[PDB]
Amino acid sequence: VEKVFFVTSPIYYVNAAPHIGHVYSTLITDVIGRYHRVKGERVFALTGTDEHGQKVAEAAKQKQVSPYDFTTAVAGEFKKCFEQMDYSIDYFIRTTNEQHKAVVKELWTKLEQKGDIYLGRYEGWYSISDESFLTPQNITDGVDKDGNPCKVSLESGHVVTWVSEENYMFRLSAFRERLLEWYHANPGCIVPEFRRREVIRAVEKGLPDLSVSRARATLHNWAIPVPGNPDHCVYVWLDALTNYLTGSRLRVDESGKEVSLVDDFNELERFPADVHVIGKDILKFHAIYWPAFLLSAGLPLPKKIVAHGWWTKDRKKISKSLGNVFDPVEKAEEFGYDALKYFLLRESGFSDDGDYSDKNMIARLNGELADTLGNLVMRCTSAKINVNGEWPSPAAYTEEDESLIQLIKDLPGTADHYYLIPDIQKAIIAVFDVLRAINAYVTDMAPWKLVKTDPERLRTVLYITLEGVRVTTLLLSPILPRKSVVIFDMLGVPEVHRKGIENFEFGAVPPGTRLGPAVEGEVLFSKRSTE
Ligand code: MET
Repeated sequence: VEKVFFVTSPIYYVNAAPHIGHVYSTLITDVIGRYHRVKGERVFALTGTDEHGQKVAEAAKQKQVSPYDFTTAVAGEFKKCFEQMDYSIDYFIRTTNEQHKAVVKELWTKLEQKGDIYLGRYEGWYSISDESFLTPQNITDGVDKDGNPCKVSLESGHVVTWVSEENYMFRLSAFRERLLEWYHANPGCIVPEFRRREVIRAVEKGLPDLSVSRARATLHNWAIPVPGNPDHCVYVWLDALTNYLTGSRLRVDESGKEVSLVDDFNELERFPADVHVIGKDILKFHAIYWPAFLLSAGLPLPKKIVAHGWWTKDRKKISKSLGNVFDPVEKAEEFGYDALKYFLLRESGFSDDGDYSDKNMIARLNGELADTLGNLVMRCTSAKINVNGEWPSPAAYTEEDESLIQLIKDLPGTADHYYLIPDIQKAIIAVFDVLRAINAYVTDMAPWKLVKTDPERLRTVLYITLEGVRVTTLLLSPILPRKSVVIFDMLGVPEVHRKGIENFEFGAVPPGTRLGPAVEGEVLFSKRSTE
């Protein structure tokens, strides 16, 4: 199936300003998208904002402002932040969009016509802040904003409230067996593996039916009305999840503005998502509810859901009220955009709750980006070493030459598999393992001495080094999109050879290609003061 590769981030609540969690999720989405574009594939990468619900409307009220104005402003803060982060996302969706509402109504009607929605009751706990229904086993005792006894979510720690309401219910219980068939038949469909096992164990135990509407009053009328019943509003999560379907059906103009909603998803060849990127906090919605809605509606299911962990800073929770902030724009202005991206993607795997510190950030910047990558680029482009400023024609390869060539040839296959899991950390580590071997080869060969001693031998060492740098940089370009261009410029790699699987091959750039011009004080990654 040749198709548009469709990758998504969650759409974020607009109750507060964007922070590291949103930036991270969208980064991962962006990297996956970029990698597939460099493979030469059609890509549609989607992100946005989740703007309805009690959470958002009550946040708007605290600030004493209309929900229309509040959501528009905060959505604007998200757009600005992502523009500043220099992502390459194809569309930013908002759930207040009029075409999104039409798609939600359409999906609801499908579910209803399928016979999977009935009028019932929910009587139980609810976390407004997570917009999540909870069983008694998922709450415990805690303290409220006044310091008084209350109940709180075991999963999030936020305050829970008891809801008793006549609600439209989705027959989620009837999808147990089909969901288990889906997990078993596609054992790569949830990453990482231990989260897949978590989902299966939960669904094995049994699923209750799910409330998919609420009384309009309790939502402060900030939601999508239920088709055919104006007293009810659609559950914010059914509304939210549907953004993936809406996005798959929007034709977007050059300005990034939506201009048209197609009737059928096949028209645009995006749906279903190849990868949904999410935080672990919202796994049940994506791995249980969403596929259940899709099965009911007769829509195809996503290929992969990847769920990552939560960041801390200096081994403590990130929080403004606690005095431990982590502003990614600020840190990117301080250490560099590509460098911060690298750190976030290298420091932690999706299994882990990563930790940022300035100490570790500086260590990775100095050790990997500067000492390993940058130093190598300067060596093979130095006029002291590469005296003719060009890709030389290699002479015969020794066994040591060939062991390195083999590593370079194997790298694209290895990195590719890792990018497709996806496991971005392992893709990076694999590339840097090859960079370290190129460095050690260079140190071993001492090309600087070969200038005087054996110019022929130098041609060989230089060519292998240049090509190793080109291939590694190509595979890092989704992670260091700005710096990869600087490197290719320095190497004089023609535009055409900067993407496409043809250029994963060793030897794509011919001997005789000239290096890019030099600039006196130019430095690729400047080391930062250790303190
Ligand atoms: C359909 S993804 C919705 C995610 C939700 N708005 C959140 O921030 O957790």
